[PDB]
Order: sequence, then C-alpha cells, then structure tokens
Amino acid sequence: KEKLNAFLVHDNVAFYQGDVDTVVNGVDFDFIVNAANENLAHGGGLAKALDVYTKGKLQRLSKEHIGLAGKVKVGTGVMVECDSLRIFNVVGPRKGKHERDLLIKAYNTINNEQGTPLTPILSCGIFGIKLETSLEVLLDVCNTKEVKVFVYTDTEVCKVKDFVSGL
Ligand SMILES: Nc1ncnc2c1ncn2[C@H]1O[C@H](COP(=O)(O)OP(=O)(O)OC[C@H]2O[C@H](O)[C@H](O)[C@@H]2O)[C@@H](O)[C@@H]1O
Repeated sequence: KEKLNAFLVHDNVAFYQGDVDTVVNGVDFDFIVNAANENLAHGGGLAKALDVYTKGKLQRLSKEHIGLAGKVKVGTGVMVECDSLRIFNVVGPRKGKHERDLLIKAYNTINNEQGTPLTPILSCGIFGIKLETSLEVLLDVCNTKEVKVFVYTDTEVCKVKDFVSGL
C-alpha cells in the first residue's frame, strides 16, 4: 500500500530508511519534520535536502518568517506548505547540558501537531546528540498516536535496530 516498507516497527512508531525524495515519495504522512536551526537557514543535512526538494521555496518562506515576528525558539516548530508538502520546521537542540529537556520540548511540539508526522531523529546529525538518546526521548514523548520516523544511513539503521532490541 505505502510504497516504501518500514524496516522496523516499535509499538506506535514505524521506522523508514531513505533520503528526502525517497521518504517524501514513499511514506504516507500528513507532514514532514525538518531538523532546523533557530535561523531557519537550511545549510546542511536534512534541512538542505528538504530545501533542494522544494526548489528553494522552503528557504524563501523561512526568510519570510524569520522575518516577521521574529525568529525561532528551540523548539518550537514552524509549519510551511511547499505545494503538496507540509514541512514542520522544528528547532532541535545543539548537544549540551539542557539537551534532554529541549529534546522533550521539541518532540512534544511534534507529537502535538495534528496529523501523522514523519520525523527525523532530531539533533543526531550535525547537532551531535547521540542517536539513541534523542530516540529514547522520541519514544517517551510520542506514546499515543502513530508516528513515523526516518533515518538516512545504514549506520543509523543499525543503531535504531539495536536500541529497539534493548527494549
Ligand atoms: N539527504 C538526506 N536525506 C534524508 N535525511 C538526511 C539527509 N541528510 C541528513 N539526513 C539526516 O536527518 C537526520 C538529522 O540530521 P541533521 O540534518 O544533521 O540535523 P540535526 O542533527 O538536527 O542538526 C540540525 C542542523 O543541520 C542542518 O544544517 C540544519 O540547518 C541545522 O543547522 C539524520 O538522521 C540523518 O542522517
């Protein structure tokens, strides 16, 4: 039914592997989360790849927002529609002393946005938070409705399987 099969299911969370175009095309979701920074300056990782997908519309709209009242608290998400695609720009934390308390806030913003999210594991790339830590918060917060999670590299895939195995 859904084009791309999940590699793993845990409780109400389903895990997928691909780049942006693969997951946007292959996964059934109401909105995709972007692991953004407080500037909504999409320079790297998933943020760049989502911007490229939208052919710059995302960055253009981000600038607009960033912008109006005013710029963006760690997070705290900003929904934008780029044609069919709804992108929920959520400011995950940088690694640091409050990382857990802020991952909690970010995942809660995600879990409380209406619809089935497709989300990355926040902060686990350029922000340098341990994948398993961020994932642990994700699962703790997102404990009711169906939520879909994507990762990118085969390394991250093994990390998810292994962590979920420990549960
Ligand atoms: N081309 C891609 N397609 C799909 N997923 C990707 C891609 N590139 C990176 N990802 C990543 O998305 C997830 C989160 O990684 P990052 O994008 O590095 O996000 P984060 O660690 O939250 O750091 C955010 C920072 O990086 C961006 O430049 C963004 O503007 C912000 O400054 C990771 O699971 C996964 O490796």
